[PDB]
Amino acid sequence: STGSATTTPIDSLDDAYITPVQIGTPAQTLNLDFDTGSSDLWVFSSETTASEVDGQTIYTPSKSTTAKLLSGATWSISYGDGSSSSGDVYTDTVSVGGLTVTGQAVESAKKVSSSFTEDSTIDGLLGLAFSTLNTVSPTQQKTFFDNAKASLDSPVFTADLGYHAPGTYNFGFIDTTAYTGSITYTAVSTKQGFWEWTSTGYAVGSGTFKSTSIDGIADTGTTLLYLPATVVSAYWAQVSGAKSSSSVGGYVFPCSATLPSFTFGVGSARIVIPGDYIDFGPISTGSSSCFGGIQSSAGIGINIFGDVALKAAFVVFNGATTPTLGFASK
Repeated sequence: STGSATTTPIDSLDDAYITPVQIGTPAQTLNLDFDTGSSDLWVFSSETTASEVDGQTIYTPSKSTTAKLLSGATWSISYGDGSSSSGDVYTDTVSVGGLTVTGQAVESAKKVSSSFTEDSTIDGLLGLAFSTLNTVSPTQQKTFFDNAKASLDSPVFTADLGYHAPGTYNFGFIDTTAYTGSITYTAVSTKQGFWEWTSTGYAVGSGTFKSTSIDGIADTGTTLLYLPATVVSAYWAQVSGAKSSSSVGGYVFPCSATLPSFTFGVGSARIVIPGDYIDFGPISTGSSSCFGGIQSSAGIGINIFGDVALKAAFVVFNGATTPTLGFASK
């Protein structure tokens, strides 16, 4: 089996992407944030504290003939941006782009933090990291990908995120028309539960590539590219007027500046992030100061290849016995 679904930016900055997911019988379609940096599938629901629901589409398990309450099970998650949610747990039929998993754990939010409430466009998350990170208690549950794996033509899914445009999540096959040149594959460590790998280095604009190991995770659920302070300083030093602002919380630059590209290494191959991808617009409405898309990971505790990086590539998440990541230009 396979599935193919279009993923769409939630706003003009590509702050996140949403993908339609069918839940229950008859189907209830919710727009979920596919997140390769977490492993919970959770949704706004009929159980969510009413005062914490503001425009989102909710899952109503009582209207689904296939919903089953997982007795006594609870979940609670915190994300790196300080967001959180929690609730109880159903299993139900879940389909993504034609691919159906029966008995998928669908985590129903009883509580969500304000950042989720205030974002009307995201109806929940669908985690695609390794199931070891799943927060259901007393017994951890499997991700959509884990459940689907054995049925898939090939045990893989791919992320093809768009720059200010829709893109695609495919399950079970590699679309050889979706990228240029070849895919370079690189080893993954699953020890922390993430799609963790080691980039082979970086370049700034037309500068010579610096060969250096950069451990990090491929995380579709993080907007920006977070890298060591040395690397990030080297990048912004090439942008006239750029500075790190503690007030704003990162590197800012004059909105009129020309941004250089940023290159990261995958084995002997290279992915080039165009300068335009690194512009996240005015720091506040009407400002001539713009917020940078490459920021320091210092304080996060891990480097994160988020959407700014991944949208410059066709990315294979290879879930074979020994997992790997593949990257191609496009």
